[PDB]
Amino acid sequence: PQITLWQRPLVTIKIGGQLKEALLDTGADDTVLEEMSLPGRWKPKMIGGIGGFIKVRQYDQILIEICGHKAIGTVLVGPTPVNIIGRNLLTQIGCTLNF
Amino acid sequence: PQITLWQRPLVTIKIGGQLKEALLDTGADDTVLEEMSLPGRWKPKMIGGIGGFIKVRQYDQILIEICGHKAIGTVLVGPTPVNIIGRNLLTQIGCTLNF
Ligand SMILES: N#Cc1cccc(S(=O)(=O)N2C[C@@H](O)[C@@H](Cc3ccccc3)N(Cc3ccc(O)cc3)C(=O)N2Cc2ccc(O)cc2)c1
Repeated sequence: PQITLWQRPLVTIKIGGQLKEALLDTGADDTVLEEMSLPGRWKPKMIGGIGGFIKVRQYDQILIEICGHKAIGTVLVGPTPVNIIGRNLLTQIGCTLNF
Repeated sequence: PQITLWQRPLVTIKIGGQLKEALLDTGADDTVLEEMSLPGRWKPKMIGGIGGFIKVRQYDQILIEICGHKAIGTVLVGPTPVNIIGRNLLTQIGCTLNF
């Protein structure tokens, strides 16, 4: 679909069989989700945000559906203002910026 | 032009007679740039996300040239680690998300 930016580019995503609202974020290198349960082991990772660096839990090869498009990749879990879909998953769903 | 997301979508903008590199961020409500001087009055604002919050100065009615497109909008100036072009100006250049 084509998404204009007058409002926040929020879409429905599905992970672990659960529907969630998330933000299509082109300025985010990685996908960062609010505290939730994910299977497997996780690795430690640092991501730099507007106010500084934080620790997050990295889960790799996670299945997630973004606005109807299925993807499989790295998902980071930590304190975040909103569920963020970063470039690693936007590329998987073929999302591009246009003007 | 169509911009893919394999890398951060970085463009050159022209503001206040200065050329800067910036990140087109659909996840940012506002345009926030590193410390710089801007004409006119300003009001203090607080913005947050990953890492927390930072205080910035809000300047309204500021002209900016993005990818050759002359847009007018609000610009926040503060200790951000990266120059960010937010939705308030992305809309003015007709930037959309597609997949
Ligand atoms: N909608 C929405 C929304 C609201 C509050 C916070 C948010 S948000 O927290 O994702 N957000 C917008 C993100 O695009 C992103 C912007 C960024 C800041 C510093 C360095 C790199 C990138 N970022 C950090 C980040 C980095 C990597 C990653 O993998 C995920 C996230 C960030 O700090 N934001 C604050 C920010 C708030 C308001 C602005 O005008 C500009 C920036 C989104």
